[PDB]
Amino acid sequence: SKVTTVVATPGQGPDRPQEVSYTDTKVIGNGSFGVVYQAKLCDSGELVAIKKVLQDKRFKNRELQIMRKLDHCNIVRLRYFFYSSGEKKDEVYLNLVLDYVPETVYRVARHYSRAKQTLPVIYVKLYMYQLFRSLAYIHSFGICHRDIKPQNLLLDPDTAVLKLCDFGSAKQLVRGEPNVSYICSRYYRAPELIFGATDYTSSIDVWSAGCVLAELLLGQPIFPGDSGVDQLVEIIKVLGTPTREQIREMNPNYTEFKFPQIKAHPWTKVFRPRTPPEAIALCSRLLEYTPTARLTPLEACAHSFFDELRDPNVKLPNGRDTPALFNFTTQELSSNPPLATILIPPHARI
Amino acid sequence: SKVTTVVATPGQGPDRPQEVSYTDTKVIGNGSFGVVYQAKLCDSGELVAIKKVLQDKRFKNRELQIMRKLDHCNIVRLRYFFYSSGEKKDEVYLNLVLDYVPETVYRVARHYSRAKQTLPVIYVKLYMYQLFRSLAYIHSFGICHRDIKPQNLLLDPDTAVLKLCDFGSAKQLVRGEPNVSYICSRYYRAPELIFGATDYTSSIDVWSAGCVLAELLLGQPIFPGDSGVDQLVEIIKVLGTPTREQIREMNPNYTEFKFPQIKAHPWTKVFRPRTPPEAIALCSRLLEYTPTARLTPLEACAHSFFDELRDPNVKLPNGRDTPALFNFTTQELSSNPPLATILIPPHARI
Ligand SMILES: CN1CCN(S(=O)(=O)c2ccc(-c3cnc(N)c(C(=O)Nc4cccnc4)n3)cc2)CC1
Ligand SMILES: CN1CCN(S(=O)(=O)c2ccc(-c3cnc(N)c(C(=O)Nc4cccnc4)n3)cc2)CC1
Repeated sequence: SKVTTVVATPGQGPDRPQEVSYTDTKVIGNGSFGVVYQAKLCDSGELVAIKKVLQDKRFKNRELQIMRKLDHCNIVRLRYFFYSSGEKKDEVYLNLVLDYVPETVYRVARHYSRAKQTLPVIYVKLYMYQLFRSLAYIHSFGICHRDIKPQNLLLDPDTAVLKLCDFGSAKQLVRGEPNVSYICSRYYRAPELIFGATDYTSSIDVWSAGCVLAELLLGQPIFPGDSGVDQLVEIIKVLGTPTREQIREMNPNYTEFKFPQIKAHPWTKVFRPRTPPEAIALCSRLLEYTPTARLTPLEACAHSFFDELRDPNVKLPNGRDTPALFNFTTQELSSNPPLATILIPPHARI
Repeated sequence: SKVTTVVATPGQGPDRPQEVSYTDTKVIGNGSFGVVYQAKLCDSGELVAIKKVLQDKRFKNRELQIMRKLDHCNIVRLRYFFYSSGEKKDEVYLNLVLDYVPETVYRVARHYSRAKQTLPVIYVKLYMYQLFRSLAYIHSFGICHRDIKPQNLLLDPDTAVLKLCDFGSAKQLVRGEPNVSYICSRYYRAPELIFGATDYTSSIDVWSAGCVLAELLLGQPIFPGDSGVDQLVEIIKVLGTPTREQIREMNPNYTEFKFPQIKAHPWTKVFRPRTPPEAIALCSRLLEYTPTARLTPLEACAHSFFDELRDPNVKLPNGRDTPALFNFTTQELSSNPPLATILIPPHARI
């Protein structure tokens, strides 16, 4: 087809530009950010995604700087980057050449919902564990994704590999530095975000990941609503009314404003009867009002819900082996090095 | 048919309870709030809506107190109210017996977009004018609806009467008193709300009203997005980048956080070519970054876009007369009494 040849800089490593030739340029996404294309590397025959955003003349691209720092099996890799012409004349465009992962947790969960089915629990375990590994990794650099939602979780249906994507909202969170509260998509926003907190931490991603878990288990979003108000009612219905101190922890200025008094609903009454107790236990520990009381991504990987993945004889339903699960680095283990005793099972050590 | 007899207090006037009998109970809606039923009054045959919410007696219902004050032709009337049960031998429900209006702006606008059509501008004029009258009225009492959206705008398809509903988020806004920023539904939220302002005014309803106008004209929401971030990009694309003073006016603490540089897009380039210049002019004056620069509901009623409604020969497409449009009260006119010279046309009710 129509072959495009560009001189791109590799994402990581030495700044040694390379001629990158690609064909079959189709559009796979549009949004506020710009456009995401799919293309085939002429060379390898390999599929890649090209995220084309507009170059802000004032400052360096925040997403590019973040992408460049990262190398994880559960995060979409920045292969190359280059500058181009774009849609608007006399305007500069940044092109991020990324890994292409064919499906999204959103499309997959939606097939199941439409077919009146739930995603088999083994997939919920595989997908969730991989999400927490990606979060453990980025969090270790002080980076918060800030937009964890099923649409941002890519899947390879054959390998059962999950890859986090969209670093457009990602930011390095520094204690004492304030941050915008209007980030994060509806249904997945932590209560602190709803209350307009600007002092929130990376625990917002853990809340969001818990909302993904509960949705994969329920077959629909756990906390829906078209306003913060409706979302808060759904949270209160499940978690009970937040205490004076719980509210103080999220946003302090919001301690006076009153909410309806609903009793702490049992999580066992939330999900269907054949739901594993460990799935429920995980939810309750991820979906906490107090941001400091939520599990960390690395502590969630070590949870009993993921024990099946740590079994030596664990196999995918298609007969294939499970993907990489125990190749933890010192960087990803940094928040709690002693967790490796659980994380890396005896079989992975041999 | 089950006949239910209750002892209910009339919405307005003397607190003199009476026996109200109704039949043909049917659920018309479910939400965070509770349930909305449709029923028929035995003695009149009149269809009514019953909004049933759980009431904790450790406070008086805010919506009920607001409803009881209100009496406007473009607002759903509280006919009666009463207490009953539904779920538990302690659980007490407040029941609000309201006017039943058969359709919604949401459902009407959706027929047209599925049909690849726009709502004829006469209906846009009739529906919008009536919405602004309802807003002029409530605002005169210091009450802000706080949830203006097509689903909360009811229509009678035969009379072309619009009635505002859902006072569940409504609040009397007192200057200096802070308010929650998590009110108002996605697409319709004023930028100040997105920025987490707690010092916002009734001008949030005017922003929301403008979003409804632009949607009725476009055939789709003007500022979509699943996050505040995406919504803000859509606003910036249309209104241009907000100046530091414009940002200061909305929420002051967010003056430091930077946005992409988009040039002020012409409002004429936003809508289809056969859009009336007065419709676009109205939008530009409703959809202002500066809350104090937005038209007031009463000033919007007097805009050139609504002139056709003030014509003595205007008639509905079905051959019927236009509904009540000029029965303004001193209460309704209080924000600007001289506006009545435009508002009440020469031919109006003698
Ligand atoms: C060709 N088809 C298009 C329809 N889909 S989809 O909507 O399920 C889908 C959409 C995007 C991707 C994808 C693949 N690789 C990527 N690397 C990215 C990506 O980085 N996306 C992204 C999106 C928003 C902001 N930033 C980045 N997306 C995969 C499937 C199936 C495939
Ligand atoms: C059988 N159909 C049900 C589907 N619709 S609808 O969705 O278009 C519709 C929904 C609600 C009403 C309605 C009528 N009168 C009311 N008075 C209320 C009302 O007060 N609603 C409300 C909603 C949320 C919170 N508080 C109040 N709603 C009318 C049509 C048409 C008729």
